[PDB]
Amino acid sequence: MKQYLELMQKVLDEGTQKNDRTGTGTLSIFGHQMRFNLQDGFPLVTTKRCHLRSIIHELLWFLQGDTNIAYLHENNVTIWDEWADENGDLGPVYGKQWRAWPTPDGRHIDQITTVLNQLKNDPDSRRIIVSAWNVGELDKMALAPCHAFFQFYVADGKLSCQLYQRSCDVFLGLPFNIASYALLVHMMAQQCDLEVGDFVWTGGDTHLYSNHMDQTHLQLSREPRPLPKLIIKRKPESIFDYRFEDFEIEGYDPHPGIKAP
Amino acid sequence: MKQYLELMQKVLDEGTQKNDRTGTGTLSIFGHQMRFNLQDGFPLVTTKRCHLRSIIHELLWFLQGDTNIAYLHENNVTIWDEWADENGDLGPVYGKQWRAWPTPDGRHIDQITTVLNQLKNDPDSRRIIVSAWNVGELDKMALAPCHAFFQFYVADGKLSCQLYQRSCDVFLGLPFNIASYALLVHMMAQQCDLEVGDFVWTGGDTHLYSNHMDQTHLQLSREPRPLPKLIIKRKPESIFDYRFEDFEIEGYDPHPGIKAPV
Ligand SMILES: *SCCNC(=O)[C@H]1CCCN1S(=O)(=O)c1ccc(C)cc1
Ligand SMILES: *SCCNC(=O)[C@H]1CCCN1S(=O)(=O)c1ccc(C)cc1
Repeated sequence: MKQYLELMQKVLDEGTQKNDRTGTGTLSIFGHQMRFNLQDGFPLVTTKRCHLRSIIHELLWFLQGDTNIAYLHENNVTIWDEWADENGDLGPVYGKQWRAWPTPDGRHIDQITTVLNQLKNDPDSRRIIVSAWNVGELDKMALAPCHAFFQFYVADGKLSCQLYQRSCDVFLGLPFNIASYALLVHMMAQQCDLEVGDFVWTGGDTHLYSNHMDQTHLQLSREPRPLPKLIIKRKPESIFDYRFEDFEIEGYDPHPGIKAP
Repeated sequence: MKQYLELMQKVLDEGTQKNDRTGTGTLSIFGHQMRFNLQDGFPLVTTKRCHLRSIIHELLWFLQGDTNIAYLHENNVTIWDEWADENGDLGPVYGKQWRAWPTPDGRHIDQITTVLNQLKNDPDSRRIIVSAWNVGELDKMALAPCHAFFQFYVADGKLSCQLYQRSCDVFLGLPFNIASYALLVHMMAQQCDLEVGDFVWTGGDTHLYSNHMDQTHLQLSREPRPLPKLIIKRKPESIFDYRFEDFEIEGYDPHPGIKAPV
């Protein structure tokens, strides 16, 4: 995608060399922002084939508030496998915070249900937010949230969303995360009877891993193609009732996928 | 400042006309990002006179974990007065969250002490963050946080900081908030023996209130002056021991103050 390809190139040209906790190096920058007008097409990177299948199952798993990978396993999604414990648990990562943020008095807060009621009853609210950054539960998580907080906004019947991504693997994670949130916006817009607006992506520590440089050079020699179009084939009863077969991507014509370690 | 006037101009050229929570109309954009290299100068708006006095007191108060206006009111800082209850309490706003975020198991997390230790011992960490966005306590606060979350970053011996401001009053709030965080970056950097890098500002709902329009256009007819320079006179034993008198601004030569209703 043009903005994506400019970000890759910016890391290459201005990133500084760092070490990470794994001893693998990176090139990184701090602070970046991109905007995707979702009416221009679904923002799925076309300079490498990206499979939506795992993206879609993970989003639906998040919305059910499940943090055990059994559901992912039933549908052959393995992106979370290395962080799960012997029981398949991740601790209270994304899903748990989205649907049942734990309060000190034993109660839970459903942030998605709050956001839907804010979109439907108070769309101009300036606090239509979902945070996964539960400071009190970071030590229990298998991984601290990378797509840490997001905010919705309504203008002229269009639903926009901005994501603050505190840590971004530009090659591997970013195309996946852009798609995931673009999808959620389409689903929310549909449940609130709104049109789709912008997906604003803001990065904190934004990097390219050292072992992703050949792959990055390959990707930057390719030209982007027109974006595909998302089709939701069935409008369910609520935001918690989507199924994998409700989504279709049309006109997706990417270059061959690029594998990365 | 250049970045600040460019944002005002973007809100006027692109913003959507809507209404705030109390009706008071707004022009708003969604999503913005700007950067201030702190080595170029302390980012205190010059196109209207801004008083650093109150910004300093507020930050020293936040850093103590205080949420009662008494310290502010004694020092003639009245910006939080309208939100305070009859006992001067604001609820567990900013400072409480920063210094003692309450966990489910009964612990409290001191996010400022954590970030200081992560800057001294693991400066390349990708989670050197402070969040005031405590979902479980938002409705106990007098106001939900507007400068909601911030992250630090270290490169080439310089400390940078990015703030996510979910709701931004561009004319009244923003000049204050930029100066507040640039001061925090300076304090933290001093404490970790680092040099200052960039303050990165990101906005969510970024608006101009309709009754600030003539003031905004007035300000937009002026040229930004050279940035003032911040002199910290002492190196306290910790980030929690700074005093009002440790801070001096030099070379501040602003255009006239422009009053406006909150
Ligand atoms: S800061 C990145 C840390 N890793 C993650 O959070 C992983 C765990 C599985 C989901 N995410 S991801 O960054 O969205 C991702 C998705 C797909 C691949 C191939 C890698 C990483
Ligand atoms: S989203 C803005 C909501 N209002 C506030 O949080 C106020 C209360 C006092 C501090 N803040 S402020 O926006 O930083 C501010 C500071 C100074 C003035 C003159 C107005 C507002």
